[PDB]
Amino acid sequence: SFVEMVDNLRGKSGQGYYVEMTVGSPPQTLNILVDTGSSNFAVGAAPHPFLHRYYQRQLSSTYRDLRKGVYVPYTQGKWEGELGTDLVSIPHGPNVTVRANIAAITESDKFFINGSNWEGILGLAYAEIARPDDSLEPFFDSLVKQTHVPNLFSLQLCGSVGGSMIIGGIDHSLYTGSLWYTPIRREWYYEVIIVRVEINGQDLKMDCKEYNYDKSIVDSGTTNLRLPKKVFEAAVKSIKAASSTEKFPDGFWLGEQLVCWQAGTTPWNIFPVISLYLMGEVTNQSFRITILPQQYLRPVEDVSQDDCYKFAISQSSTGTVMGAVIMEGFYVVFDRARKRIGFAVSACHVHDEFRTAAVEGPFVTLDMEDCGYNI
Ligand SMILES: CC(=O)N[C@@H](Cc1cc(F)cc(F)c1)[C@H](O)CNC1(c2cccc(-n3cccn3)c2)CCCCC1
Repeated sequence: SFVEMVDNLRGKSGQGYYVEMTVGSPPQTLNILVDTGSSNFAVGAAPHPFLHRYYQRQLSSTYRDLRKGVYVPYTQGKWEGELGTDLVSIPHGPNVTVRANIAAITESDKFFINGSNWEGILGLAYAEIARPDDSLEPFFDSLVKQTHVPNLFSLQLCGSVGGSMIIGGIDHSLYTGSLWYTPIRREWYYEVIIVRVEINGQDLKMDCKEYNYDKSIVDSGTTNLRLPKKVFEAAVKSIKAASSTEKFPDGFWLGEQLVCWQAGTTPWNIFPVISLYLMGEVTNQSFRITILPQQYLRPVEDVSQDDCYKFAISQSSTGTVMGAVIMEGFYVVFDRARKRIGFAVSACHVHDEFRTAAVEGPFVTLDMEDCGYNI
């Protein structure tokens, strides 16, 4: 009964997506941020100027202490706190209650965001990357272990944003066309292999190794599409040239300055589509997902009569991160059971008059695992 789970997510633009959760007995209600880019369940357990409420272990009859501290750094923010267990539930999700590890956050730096609305984080990636070590069963593993909930989940994230997390199944009412699956290369991050990249139908013609150096992952926790140095540079060059008719600051191409045009006069057609071809389920076979400018140019609210945008492709140097920006076009299936991620066109796709984000296959592509990086 997946309908009870549709629209169970909210967020502000750029500040990630959250699902309502309860902890303890009596139930305590938090907003938890939904992260496929880490493996730890953490909640704020102490005052903070950005926290509107928090978790008070004392008042939970079912708290149990593990007497271990923990520390977790993210790309920018970080937090430390104390590890206990407790009972946990998702009001707008499957009907079960599980005993799960919880990091009680005691102090924190650049983690909570002002007017964030979320109070904790739900790392949905794999034990291998759990902190402090991989013996700390991540929330979702516990759920699968303790219940009958199938080892599968899906995220439909949409363009004051919202979306849905379908726990334990796929909801056909949320996509169109065909699901295409790409193998999970290794169960740590949701790691995948990008085999070909085209901007406006022109191949970047790099060794496909450069697409997955040092990895390529699907990460709801990151907003942007983030590309290795070399790939980022070629991409930018090609987008500078497809839209050289207009001119911008340079902070812009670095995600610093905004750029502006008058309401409705936003010149979409001058920005190229990006196609990322992912490894397929069948030998020599791939598929593509095509990104619209509407995704890689996030809006920002001014501050007044102009529509204004940040460039949402940034540099990386820990590999390619398909952030929310990539994920917004698509219904994304995390088929843990079959070590694959499926992509279909989202029901809440965002519609240019002349061009459209697509999941398309099949393609032929040779020596595809020459594309994976090795240390
Ligand atoms: C923006 C941000 O940083 N998002 C957090 C989620 C997030 C969202 C947010 F809004 C504020 C935050 F502080 C953190 C997300 O996991 C980051 N995910 C990566 C990451 C980066 C740094 C550490 C870890 N990691 C931690 C444990 C295991 N791996 C993971 C995954 C590897 C590739 C780079 C991004």
